[PDB]
Amino acid sequence: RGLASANVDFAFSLYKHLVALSPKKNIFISPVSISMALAMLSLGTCGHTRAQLLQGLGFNLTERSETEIHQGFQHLHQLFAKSDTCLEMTMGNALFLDGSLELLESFSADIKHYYESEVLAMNFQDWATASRQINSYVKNKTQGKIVDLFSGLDSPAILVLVNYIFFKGTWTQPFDLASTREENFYVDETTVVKVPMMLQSSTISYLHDSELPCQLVQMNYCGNGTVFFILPDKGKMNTVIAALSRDTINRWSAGLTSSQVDLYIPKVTISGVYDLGDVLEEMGIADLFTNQANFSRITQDAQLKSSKVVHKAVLQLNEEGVDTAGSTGVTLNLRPIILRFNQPFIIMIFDHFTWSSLFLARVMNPV
Repeated sequence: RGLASANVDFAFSLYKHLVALSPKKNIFISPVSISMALAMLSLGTCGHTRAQLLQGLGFNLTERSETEIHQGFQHLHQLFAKSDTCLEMTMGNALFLDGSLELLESFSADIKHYYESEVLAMNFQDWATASRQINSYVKNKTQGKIVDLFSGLDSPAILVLVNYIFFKGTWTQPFDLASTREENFYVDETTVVKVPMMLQSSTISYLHDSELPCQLVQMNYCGNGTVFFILPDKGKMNTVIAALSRDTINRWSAGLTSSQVDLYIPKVTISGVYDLGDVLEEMGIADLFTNQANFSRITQDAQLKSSKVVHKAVLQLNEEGVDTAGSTGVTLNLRPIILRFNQPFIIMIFDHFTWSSLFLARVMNPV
C-alpha cells in the first residue's frame, strides 16, 4: 500500500494497455505526469465520477482518504522541485481558465496548496490563440522538447489542466563516445536496421531474472535517478511486459548485483503522442467524459465534463546521459558477461528516493 505502490500499479497498467493497442510502435510515456494531472483533476470531481477516477488511478478510498492522496502528490512535486543541482529538473502544474468560469474557492485553494498549480487566464472564444498560448507555455517549460500539445482543430475548451515534466541528467557511468559504433538492430523477423551502439566494459548492476525470461541492468544518473534496461529473451517481450508489477521491481532491486559486463546499448531517440481517452476507458476511467460527469467541486454555476486527455513524451538517450520531457493536458467543456540490446527492449526511469515511475519505454526501434 501507499502512494508509491499505487502509482507504480497505474504506470504498469497503462503501459500494458498502450502496448496492446500499438503492437509495433515505440511506446514512450510519463506515468507520473499522467497520474499527477488526473489526481489534480479529481479535486474538481464528486460522486461516481470521483470514485471511479481515483480507483482507476490505483487508490483505495477505503483504507486511505482523498486528503492523504493529495498530500502524497504534494510531497512528490515538492521533492522534484528540490532536485540535486547535478540534475536539472522541472515538474509543475497549470490551469488555464476562461473568463466565463469562476472556480469555487475551495478548489482554487486545493490545486494551489497541493499541486502548486498556476492559474492563468485565457480567452476560449479564440481557441486558435488559446491553444497556441497553452502550447507555448508547455514548450517553454520543457525547453522546446514538447511542442504542439494541442491543435487548433481540437474541440475548444473553457478550462485546460496541464502537467509538465522535464529533466536532463548525466550517467554516473557514462559510455565512451569513442567506443560507439554502428551495429545491427533486429526490429523483427524481417526487419534489421543500422543503429549507433554505445559500449562500455564496467562493473554493472546486473540480473538474469530467474522468474521472468529476461536480463536487465540498472544504470544510475546523478540526482538519485535510476534507469532499468530490460532485455526480454527472444520472443518473450509480451510475456515480460504482461507480468510487470510492483513486486517485480522489488525483486529486481533485491536481485541486482555488481558484475563485469560488456554492455551494448544503442542511442535512443524516441517519442510518444497519445489521445488517452480510449485507453483510460479500457482501464475503467470513463464517467468523466460523459454527459453525467460530476465536476461540481470546480463550480456549481455550470456542469462540466472532460473532452480530451492528451499526452506527449520525448526521450533522448546517449553516451553522456538522459534528456527527457513529457506533458499531460486535460480539456473540459460544458456538459565478462556480454549484454547486447540489439532487439526490442524496455526502459524504466525511476526516481530512487520516491520510486516514482517518471518514464516508461518500449523500444521497437531506437532510431
